[PDB]
Amino acid sequence: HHHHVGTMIPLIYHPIYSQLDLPVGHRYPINKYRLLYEEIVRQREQSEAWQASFEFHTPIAAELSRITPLHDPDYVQALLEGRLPAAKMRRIGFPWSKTLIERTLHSVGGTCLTVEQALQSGVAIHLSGGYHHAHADFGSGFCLFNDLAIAAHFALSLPSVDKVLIIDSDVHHGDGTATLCAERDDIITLSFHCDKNFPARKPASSMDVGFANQTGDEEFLSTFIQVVEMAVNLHRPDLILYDAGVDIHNDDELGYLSISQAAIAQRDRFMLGLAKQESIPIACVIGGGYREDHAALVPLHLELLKAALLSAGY
Ligand SMILES: CCCCCCCCCC(=O)O
Ligand SMILES: [K+]
Ligand SMILES: [K+]
Ligand SMILES: [K+]
Ligand SMILES: [K+]
Ligand SMILES: [K+]
Ligand code: NA
Ligand SMILES: [Zn+2]
Repeated sequence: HHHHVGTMIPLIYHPIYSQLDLPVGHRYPINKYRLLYEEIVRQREQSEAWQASFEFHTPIAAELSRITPLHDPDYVQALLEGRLPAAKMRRIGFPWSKTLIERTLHSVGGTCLTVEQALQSGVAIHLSGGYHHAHADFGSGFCLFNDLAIAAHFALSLPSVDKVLIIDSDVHHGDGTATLCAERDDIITLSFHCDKNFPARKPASSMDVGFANQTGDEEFLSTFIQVVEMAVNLHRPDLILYDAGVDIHNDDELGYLSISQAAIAQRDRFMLGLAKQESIPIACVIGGGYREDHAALVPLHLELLKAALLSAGY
């Protein structure tokens, strides 16, 4: 820790993240997690800087006591037992399986580990997470349990953390996070999103910033930068949870924004740079992204790690 000149960047990953078997043609790009992992492994083999600056951590599955402070026990139990009503499971958008549940529990564990590591090192990245469409008593939009809200509540149980700011830059409104955190004064929610993307009903975050279809780089970046700087100053958080979803990209198959890969890079560089400048721990999740070829998401997500490498210089 003090042995390192510069900052070591924990990366939290579990092989179960892409182990879920989905039908060909399923909307969800399940293999992106493994593909991103494998790219990072190649980067580490080919670069001393990548090798020296990143280290992998494996999470343990979250215990139920981590999840029921946020989620209704009856909802949780229905999912654990494989008896959630069919229409509600279809709204989540996956077939039920034991592996789905196992994966979700590990990933929730993973976002929590990312918080622990960010507190220790300043910055940590979860190679999954961002399940912002899960509410207390129901799931939706590929989200069963809301890792961001769970991790924020968990963080507040730690001595150093009295205020958490969740900054959600995935193209979709963070509706589940908004409803979960509405009554918690110590968790502030900020969402940037495309108005015409899911969900149609957008319960209020602490602050919501909506964009028109085909919004471009300059508008998006200027707004994101200035709003985030203000939110950090206003709330003085002890921890930032940052959802770096790449479904804002121009070529995303669901999102309606026109953001370039270079602007994704600048977003990430600004966000990580500001956290380091202000000495605020930042726990990142990679969030969404929709491409039929799951590998096409890899370079977009990799920009988050390229940002972290650059900020990780002494
Ligand atoms: C089986 C893994 C599913 C991961 C879900 C990631 C976030 C979905 C919602 C979004 O794109 O806004
Ligand atoms: K798979
Ligand atoms: K605390
Ligand atoms: K969002
Ligand atoms: K709140
Ligand atoms: K798009
Ligand atoms: Na709220
Ligand atoms: Zn999204």
